[PDB]
Amino acid sequence: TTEIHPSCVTRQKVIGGEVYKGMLKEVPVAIKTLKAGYTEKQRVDFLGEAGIMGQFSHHNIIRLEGVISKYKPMMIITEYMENGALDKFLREKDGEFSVLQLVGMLRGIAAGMKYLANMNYVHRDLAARNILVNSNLVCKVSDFGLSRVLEDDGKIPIRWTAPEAISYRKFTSASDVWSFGIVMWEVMTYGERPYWELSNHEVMKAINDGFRLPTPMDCPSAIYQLMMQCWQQERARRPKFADIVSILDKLIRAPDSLKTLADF
Ligand SMILES: CNc1ncc2cc(-c3ccccc3Cl)c(=O)n(CCCCN)c2n1
Repeated sequence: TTEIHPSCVTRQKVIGGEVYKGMLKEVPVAIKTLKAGYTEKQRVDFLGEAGIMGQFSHHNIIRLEGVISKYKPMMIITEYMENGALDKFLREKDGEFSVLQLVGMLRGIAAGMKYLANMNYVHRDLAARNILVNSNLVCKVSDFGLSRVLEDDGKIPIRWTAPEAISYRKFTSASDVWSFGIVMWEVMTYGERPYWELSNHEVMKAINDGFRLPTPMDCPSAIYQLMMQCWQQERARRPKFADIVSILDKLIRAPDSLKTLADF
């Protein structure tokens, strides 16, 4: 990773230690800090996130500019994503995009996830809140935090998580595909919360009994079919990210295919 001198960085506004929007000398950056008195585990986890991010070079994965590790407070410096987190963005822009735009967002996310999977990285916490959006509507996977625990067992939420990951702690790229299907539903609904007010136990019971999320309004049939396949109980029946990228690319290149809507 690039070691950046603190004099080349100015923090301007808190946007999330803390996360700041700032400038790198100028280019806008996001800046995550670690506070004094951090433990050995905290340090390994913090610098670990940067270490992971530094091993990746892909359009749909947040870019690391560098780290401040020689000086305190320590910092991770990334590209700045002008539209922020995808979940909040969708909810504040409800109805404002074309179906083609929404599908193109999903293709980007899927391409990033295919790259992570092929680089032997299991995300475990894929959700729209962990995707960032730039001023070209490019969606990039973020959140490579090392220390994550499943809710009731950062907390990884049950209702984005595959059955096998919940039931026996088996997290793989196939569990990330399940999560991706939930992200598909988040995007096509402009940030609706999956399963609404069902409790975690009600969601798990529903899933195990064969229920799945219903079609979004105005959702292309092909898109609903794809998210449904991501939620197969049997991992081997789920598409790989390779398959998802291939299918989304075909739909985008023949965009009339998206005019055929699933019954709402
Ligand atoms: C608002 N635009 C914006 N742009 C870029 C980033 C980058 C980071 C980040 C991520 C990992 C390591 C280090 C960093 Cl700095 C970050 O935490 N936020 C805050 C929101 C994240 C929500 N999920 C970002 N926000």
